[PDB]
Amino acid sequence: EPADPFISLLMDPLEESVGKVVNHIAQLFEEASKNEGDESLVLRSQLGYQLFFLIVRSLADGKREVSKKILSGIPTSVRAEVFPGLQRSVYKSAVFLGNHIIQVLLGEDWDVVGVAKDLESAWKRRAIAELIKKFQVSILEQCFDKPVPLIPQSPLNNDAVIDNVNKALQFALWLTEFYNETEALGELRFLDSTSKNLLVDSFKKFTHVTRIVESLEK
Amino acid sequence: EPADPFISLLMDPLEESVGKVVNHIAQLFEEASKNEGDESLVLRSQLGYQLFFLIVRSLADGKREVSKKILSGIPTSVRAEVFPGLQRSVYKSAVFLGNHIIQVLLGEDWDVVGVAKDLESAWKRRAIAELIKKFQVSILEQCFDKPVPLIPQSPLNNDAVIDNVNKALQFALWLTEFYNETEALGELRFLDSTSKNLLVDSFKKFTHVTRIVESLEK
Repeated sequence: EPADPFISLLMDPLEESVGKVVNHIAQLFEEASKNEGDESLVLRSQLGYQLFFLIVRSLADGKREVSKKILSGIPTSVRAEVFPGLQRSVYKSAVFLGNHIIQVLLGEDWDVVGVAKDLESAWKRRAIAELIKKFQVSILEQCFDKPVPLIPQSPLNNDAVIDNVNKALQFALWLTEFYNETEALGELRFLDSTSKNLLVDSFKKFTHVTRIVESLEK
Repeated sequence: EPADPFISLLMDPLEESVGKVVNHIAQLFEEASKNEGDESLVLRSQLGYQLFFLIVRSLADGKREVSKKILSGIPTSVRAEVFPGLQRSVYKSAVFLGNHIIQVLLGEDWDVVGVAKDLESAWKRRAIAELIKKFQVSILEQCFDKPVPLIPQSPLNNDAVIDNVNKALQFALWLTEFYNETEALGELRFLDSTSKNLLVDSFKKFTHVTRIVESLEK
């Protein structure tokens, strides 16, 4: 049920609604940059995290190409701050990897999309990790002062959804930061249920697979 | 024993040597930015991480004010990328907190230095966390293609030192990201030895203390 602009636009996601929200956040960001310098920048932090909230939202509802459309609707000046440095270059792989892991937890070829080649680079790895991190704390913290469901029309299951997505992004971070060591294995104690079998089933159809199947048995 | 410029400058730290190294990294970064655009930026990633390596080095040898001097010897254009957004504003608190935890693990008033007020802000928290993260993976990854000791004149104990400092920064990250919950407690399984008692002894002299002493007993 609508009443305000932004809150009504924050409901169901499509190219239209999502695009509107993005542009209109980019406005706050824009005139922030046009006037109040560093203070404005401090605002731009939270604003960017709202953008990341939109991205994660696009990841959870199975709308990955929309997550890719997020980057297009953002001014380059804004993009320079929100995705600083190498982050803007590996954004595609971050979105792809995140979407893959998230959808796996919920229940394309990596070399073709260019994810593997990005994982070969340690710096691109770290950038991807930064982005996935941002994805995580974008739904962890209160981007909006008014609580808005990560998935529209699912208010009661909001904390469940958020916890799940968070754990998914956590395992993605594990993948990036540990691209079967003992120390690496100690960081898998976070898992709850169903996840391991989902890894098995997903990587069965898809040498990352090898490394993970090796890690699990240890 | 010296032979090259950079490698010889990468030895013992003082205002002179450290300053030289910083300026000279800032040169590579500079002419990178002056020509090869995005590729240059990709270089600027690793370069910035070398800068962070210098910062961590300044944290480990008990030279915190030098870590603060790092920021001064860096061009603003470079600073915009290396410390993007709110990171440049909370850099002081990141350096301070990191130094505190590191020196505690090895064996000033927080409200006065402004750390507590920064921890009150979730976005400043996240920024600090990003910086500490960068500190961690700056010593985790090979910033220089030639291995250079984190602490000069300590080559054999290099991996020991690195592991220790890494764990310190890890606990700092725990402090930032969990500013006595069950889920929060599960993230304390990383501890090895001596650390808990160091927390006790350090916070005994120093309501963060309260929250930690509460967490430990649970």
